[PDB]
Amino acid sequence: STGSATTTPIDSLDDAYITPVQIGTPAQTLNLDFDTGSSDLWVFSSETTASEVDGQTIYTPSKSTTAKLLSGATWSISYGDGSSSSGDVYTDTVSVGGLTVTGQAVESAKKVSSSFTEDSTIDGLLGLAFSTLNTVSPTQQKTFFDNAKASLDSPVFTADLGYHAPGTYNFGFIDTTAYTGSITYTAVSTKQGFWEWTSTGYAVGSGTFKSTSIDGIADTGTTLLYLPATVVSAYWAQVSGAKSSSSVGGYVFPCSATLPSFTFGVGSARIVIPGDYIDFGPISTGSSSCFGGIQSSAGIGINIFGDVALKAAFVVFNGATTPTLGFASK
Ligand SMILES: O=C(CCNCc1ccccc1)Nc1scc(-c2ccccc2)c1C(=O)NCc1ccccc1
Repeated sequence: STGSATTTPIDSLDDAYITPVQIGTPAQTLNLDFDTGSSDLWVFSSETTASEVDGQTIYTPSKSTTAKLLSGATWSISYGDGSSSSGDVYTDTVSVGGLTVTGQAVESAKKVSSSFTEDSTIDGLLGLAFSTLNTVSPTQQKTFFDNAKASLDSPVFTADLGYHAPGTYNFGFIDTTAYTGSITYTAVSTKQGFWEWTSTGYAVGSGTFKSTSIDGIADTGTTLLYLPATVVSAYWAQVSGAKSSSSVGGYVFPCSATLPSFTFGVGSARIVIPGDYIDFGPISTGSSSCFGGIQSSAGIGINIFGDVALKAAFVVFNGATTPTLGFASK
């Protein structure tokens, strides 16, 4: 089997991407944020504290003839950015782009943090990291991909995120029309539960490429590119007037600037992030200070190849017995 679904930016800045997911019988379609940096499939629901729902579409398990309470199971997750959610668990039928899994754990939120409430466009998350990170207790559950994998034509999924435009998540096949050149594969460590890999270096604009190992995660659920402070300083030094603002929480730059590109290495291959991808717009409405899309990972403990990087590539998440990651230009 295979599946193929369009993923759509939630706003004009590509802050996140939502993908429609069918849950239950008859189907209830929710728009979920596919997150290769976490491993829980959770949704706003008929159980979510009413004051914490503001415009989201909810899953109502009592209206699904295939829903079953997973007795005694609870979940609770904290994200790297401080947001959180928690609740109880059903199993139900879940379909993405024509690919169906029966008995998928659907984590129903009883509580969500304010950042989730405040984003009416995201109805929940669909985790695509390794199932070792799943938070369901006392019996840890599998991701959608892990449940689907044996049925897929090939044990892979691909992320093809657009810049200011829709893109695609495919399951079970590689669309050879969706990228240029060849796909370069690179080793993955699953030790921390992530799609963790090592970039071979970087360049800023038309500058010379610096060979250096940068260990980080391929994370579709993180907006920005978080890299070591040395790399990030070298980037922003090429933008007149850019500075790190402790009050804003990262590098800002004049909105009148034209940003240089940023290149990262994948083995001997190179992925170029155009400068425009690195502009996240005014820090507040009407300001002429704009927020940068490349930020330091120094406070985080891990480098993160988030959407800013991934949307410059066609990315293969290869879930073979020894997982690997592939990147192609597009
Ligand atoms: O990049 C983001 C925000 C993603 N949503 C963007 C958005 C912006 C405006 C409006 C609506 C949505 N957070 C970061 S920054 C760094 C991390 C992180 C990830 C893993 C480990 C450590 C830190 C994260 C992070 O925790 N990402 C997972 C996540 C996914 C969705 C919601 C909440 C957390």
